[PDB]
Amino acid sequence: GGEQATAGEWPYMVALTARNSSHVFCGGSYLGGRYVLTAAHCVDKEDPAKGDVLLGAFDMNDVNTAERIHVRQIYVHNSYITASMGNDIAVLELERDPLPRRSVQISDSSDFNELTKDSPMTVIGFGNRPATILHQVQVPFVPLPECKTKGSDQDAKNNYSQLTNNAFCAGSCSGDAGGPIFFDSNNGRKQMGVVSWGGRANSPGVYTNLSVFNDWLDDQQLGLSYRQKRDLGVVRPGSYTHNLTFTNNGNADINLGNTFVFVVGISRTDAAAIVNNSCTGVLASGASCDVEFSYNITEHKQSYVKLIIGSSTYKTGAVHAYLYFDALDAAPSETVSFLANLPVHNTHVNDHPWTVVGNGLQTSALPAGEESVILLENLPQGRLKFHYKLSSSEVLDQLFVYVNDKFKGKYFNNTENLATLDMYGTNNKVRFVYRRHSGSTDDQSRAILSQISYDPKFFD
Repeated sequence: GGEQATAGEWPYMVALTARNSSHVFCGGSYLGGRYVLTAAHCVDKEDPAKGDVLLGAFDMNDVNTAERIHVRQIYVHNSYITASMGNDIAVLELERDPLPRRSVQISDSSDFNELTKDSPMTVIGFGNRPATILHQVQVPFVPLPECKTKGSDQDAKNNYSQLTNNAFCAGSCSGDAGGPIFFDSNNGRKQMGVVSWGGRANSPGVYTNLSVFNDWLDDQQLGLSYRQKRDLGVVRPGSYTHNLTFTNNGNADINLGNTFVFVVGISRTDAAAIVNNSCTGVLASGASCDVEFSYNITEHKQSYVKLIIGSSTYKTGAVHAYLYFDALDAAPSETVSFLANLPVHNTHVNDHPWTVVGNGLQTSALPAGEESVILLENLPQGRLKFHYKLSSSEVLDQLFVYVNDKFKGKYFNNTENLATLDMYGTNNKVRFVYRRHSGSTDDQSRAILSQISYDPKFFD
């Protein structure tokens, strides 16, 4: 019961696209001014200039009728880790003012409480994550305690059972990820949620609970403009500086108090400090300031330099900023030679490196509680094939494989077999992480990869 929508019914629909391209990757909504609301999982750590917005998206074969605007910055909730854990919310600051256009009204707690079991709600979208023309479909509200019991296998049941009140559920296509869900509150139409995760039976949609983010949402729209998340990718351990510019694109003063900067982790040798800060006090409409910091990365890990600046003007009390990094050393020549039959851009390793032993790449001797890491950075789409062999008396000594930061395989101690990973996607990263567990008592715990190949086709 998905009906095509009529132009004009939802002028605040937004579609997200790669810059100047006409292919929708996520949905969204217009909050007014220069701001669009979407899901964090749609945009987290992306370069904003890579993206466009189509306001009033309707027909994707006539995108002239929508207004294309470049994105200037992305703001993601400071608690967001993944869609299942919640806080799946983000705001995009557009480069310029849109043509006058109606904006969505955001739900507040009192509106949310009107919701009861089977209250109909409306979802709109093109069905991304399909339809060239916008559809709308009605769905029933499902209370969190019931939603939490959904699923028939570990993966879903675990995802559903871990839900919190930063999210809510409605009974199940049509919406895009990041897209809006509405309820007619008698106080009028309100956007209640954002499509976050989840024709399967008993698998309701999960949506970000916007009634619990009104303060964060208002803060983001005050107009402070800066690059909140920058991913540096792979970095060598060493000493660096970085500069961040803040601009007030709002109409009112924004007060900025004290400042913290630090590398996230437990290392005592990692460090960060302010080297220059012109943003203290009161930043004024149209004005800019800068924060420069030094940072020292010594532990090989995937972390981020965090900056926090307090603000009395902000209801949530502070401004967050991030510089993500994956600290690893370059694979030496022997290893690059070993992998030369792959079309890989770059190979990297941690401090307990995989190195060539005989016909195989093998984990370095590693202490309990540590891991041996190798990263294959920038492979084209296709399949990676390999043989693996793990040997440890400890059952929690295991090999974990990620493709583009998504977990894709686990391999158990004392087992050997051929495996294949599909790398969909234009540009791919494959990370091998052998974890010797905290309690592992086998000092010989190891893994070996051999027969490693790239196949550009996906069968046979």
